[PDB]
Amino acid sequence: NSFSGYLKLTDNVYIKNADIVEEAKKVKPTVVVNAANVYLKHGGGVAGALNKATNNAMQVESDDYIATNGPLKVGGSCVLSGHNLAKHCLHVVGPNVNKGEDIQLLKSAYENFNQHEVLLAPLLSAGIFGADPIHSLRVCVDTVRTNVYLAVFDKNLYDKLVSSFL
Ligand SMILES: Nc1ncnc2c1ncn2[C@@H]1O[C@H](COP(=O)(O)OP(=O)(O)OC[C@H]2O[C@@H](O)[C@H](O)[C@@H]2O)[C@@H](O)[C@H]1O
Repeated sequence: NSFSGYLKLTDNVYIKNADIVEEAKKVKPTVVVNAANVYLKHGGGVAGALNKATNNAMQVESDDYIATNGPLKVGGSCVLSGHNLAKHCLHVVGPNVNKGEDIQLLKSAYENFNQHEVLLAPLLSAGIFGADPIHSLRVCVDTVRTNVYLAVFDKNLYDKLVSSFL
């Protein structure tokens, strides 16, 4: 869990302009967080980048879990293997705002982080799921009590998040 180069936003939330995959390779964290959907079908954002970095081992494990146990709930999570990226991957489902799921469920989604002392994580629902990134960051800061290291890959977005936090 060696995090370096992060900006301190609050006493327990830190942020860095980086690819979450590269950070996981360099930090070797106990938990990396994936922004998932309820079927753990890993798509065009963080999820597909994590899965590719595991040479599809994440998708095979995910398909098996879902076939055996059923889909997650929006706002829910499950802990699976971190493969070569981390010890554990916490798959969390934020609301899909573009499809009319309730943005209030973003608070439930972030509450999952509180079961883990330290996490490398992305901003939930702020990419393919269409939530406002600044709002996602505020919900994270207000909800999460454990230590969270956020990795934001796009520089223009990182800059806009940091400044709105002045
Ligand atoms: N490699 C990356 N590293 C860091 N941040 C990234 C990366 N790729 C995207 N992001 C940023 O992570 C945040 C989350 O974006 P998404 O991964 O698209 O997550 P989400 O909005 O929750 O959508 C989830 C949906 O996308 C699919 O990948 C997934 O299977 C699910 O259906 C966004 O701010 C996005 O810009």
